Amino acid sequence: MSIKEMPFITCDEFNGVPSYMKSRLTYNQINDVIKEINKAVISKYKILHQPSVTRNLYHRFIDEETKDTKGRYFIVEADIKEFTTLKADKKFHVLLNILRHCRRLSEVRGGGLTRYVIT
Repeated sequence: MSIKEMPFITCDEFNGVPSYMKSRLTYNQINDVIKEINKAVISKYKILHQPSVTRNLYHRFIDEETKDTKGRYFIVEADIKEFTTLKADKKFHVLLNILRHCRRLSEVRGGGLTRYVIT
């Protein structure tokens, strides 16, 4: 089964990112983080497309689905911690600002929960 993935940002894209957003981040660090996010997305949808601790993950996934979330691909901050070596902390969030800026993902909120939908 095919699963949507977020592409690396390009150098020109990186170059165009407003300097302040970039700050500490190098080009490679950003795409390093994209790599981990895709890993989190992949892992989630394999589970969804799967026929036991993994299976209470499945229900949390269902539970998070929204009118606005549709048949779209998404993850939430807990997914990072669950599937990757990334920490969903402060730098992850600076990074998020870049990912959003480059239209790589969007933030969906509702039910007191922030979902990250793959653009």
